Amino acid sequence: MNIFEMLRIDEGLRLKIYKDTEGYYTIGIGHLLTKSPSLNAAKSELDKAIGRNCNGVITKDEAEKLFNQDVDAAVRGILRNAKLKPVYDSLDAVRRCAAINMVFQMGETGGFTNSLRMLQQKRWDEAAVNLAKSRWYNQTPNRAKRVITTFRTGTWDAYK
Ligand SMILES: C=CCCc1ccccc1
Repeated sequence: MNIFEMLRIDEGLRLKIYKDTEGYYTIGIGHLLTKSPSLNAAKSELDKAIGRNCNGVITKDEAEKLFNQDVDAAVRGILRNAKLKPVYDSLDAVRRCAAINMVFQMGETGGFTNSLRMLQQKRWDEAAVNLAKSRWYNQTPNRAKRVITTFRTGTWDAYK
C-alpha cells in the first residue's frame, strides 16, 4: 500500500464528469473541476486540464495522469506550508500517506491546528479523537474513519 492505492480506494474512478459529495463537478480519481454550478464551466476546466476537447469524458490513462499531478500538488502544498511541513516530516511513511490524503481531499488551507500538534507529539489516540470532531468526519465518516485509523495505528489495517 502507498498513497496512490489509498486514494484510489477512497476516490474511485469515473471517466465521465460526476458530482462529488459536496455537489461539485469532478472527474477521474477525484479530480475537482470547478465549484461553479455550470456544467459548461466544468467542461472548459476539463478540456484545459487534458489539452483536448473531451466532451466531459476522459480515458483511464488521462485519469491516472491527472491523479499523479494531483497527488504531487498535495505533497507540494504540504512541503510549502510552514505549519504542515514540520508535522509531515515528523511522521513515518504510512502516516504521511494519511496526511497527503487529507490535503488531497480538503486542500492545504482546508482549522486542524490542535490535531497537527497532537500528531507531531505522537499522541495518536488523542489526535484520532480530535480529528473526528470535524465537519470532515461528520460529512464523510467512512473515509475519515479510514484516514484516522491510519493516523492512529500507523498501519494499513483500515484499507486491507
Ligand atoms: C491531520 C491534519 C491535517 C493533515 C496533515 C497532517 C500532518 C501533516 C500534514 C498534513
